[PDB]
Amino acid sequence: SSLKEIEPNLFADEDSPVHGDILEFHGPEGTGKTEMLYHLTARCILPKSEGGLEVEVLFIDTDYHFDMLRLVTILEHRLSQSSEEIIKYCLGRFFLVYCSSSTHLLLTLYSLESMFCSHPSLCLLILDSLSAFYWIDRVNGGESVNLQESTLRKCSQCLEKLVNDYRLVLFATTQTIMQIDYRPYLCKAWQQLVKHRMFFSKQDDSQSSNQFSLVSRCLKSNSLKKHFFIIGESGVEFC
DNA sequence: CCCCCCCCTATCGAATCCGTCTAAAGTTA
Ligand SMILES: Nc1ncnc2c1ncn2[C@@H]1O[C@H](COP(=O)(O)OP(=O)(O)OP(=O)(O)O)[C@@H](O)[C@H]1O
Ligand SMILES: [Mg+2]
Repeated sequence: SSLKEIEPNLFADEDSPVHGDILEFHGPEGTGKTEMLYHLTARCILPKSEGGLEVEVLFIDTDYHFDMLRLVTILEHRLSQSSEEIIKYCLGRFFLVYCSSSTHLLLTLYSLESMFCSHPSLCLLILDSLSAFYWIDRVNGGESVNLQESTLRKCSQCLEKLVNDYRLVLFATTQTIMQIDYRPYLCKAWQQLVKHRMFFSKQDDSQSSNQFSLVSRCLKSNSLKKHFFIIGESGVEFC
């Protein structure tokens, strides 16, 4: 479970067997966060023979924007030899969970622990749009700051406990609402829990309609990394 | 920190010539 093999391109020099890492994605609409997650799942789900890793992955769906036809098309167009049996065998490992509210999210977080401890093979976790319910619970609590964000703080505590308990690697998805620009609006604790930021940007022109820019910083070094990549029907490819 | 629009005005400035018609009246050995 070394970070050099996971993504040597985005992660320049952070290679070590990870005891736990938190990654989050930030970007406006239609930039490619979901496509990047699809590429990561494709590279993490295939058999070891076809450049895969053969390790478990769990996907929490909150935006309700997960598309399975796109995922199966990406997996079919990624590998070399394609068949129904092998694709079924590969997709027998993907895990998907649905949520509807912050309280329901916390209940699902707590409930997952049974299967989670029953499976030591689980090593990678995916969460998307943890700020989907930001406005709802910000308005429910009124002016009382403590009244709002409280369930989100409890959820962050539970996630941190799990990830530092059973050595997970986590990728998160955020949203751009207000205003290298960045204006945080979540709880302070989860802001501290982050390790790197993946700022997502998109170029307007049709020539660069497939090329996008990524900026990453390290909390302990404040070093900037730039990356250009091209999207495709077969998945995501780099420059 | 959040999300959407407004409106007409005012006159100026002169040029360029053509084309002819109609005859009448005798005088002094
Ligand atoms: N087959 C394809 N070939 C090339 N580009 C594609 C293909 N399918 C989708 N795309 C591109 O992928 C881009 C990313 O779309 P997507 O909805 O996954 O973005 P996202 O930023 O992850 O999502 P969101 O806007 O919901 O935050 C789209 O702008 C689209 O142009
Ligand atoms: Mg998306």
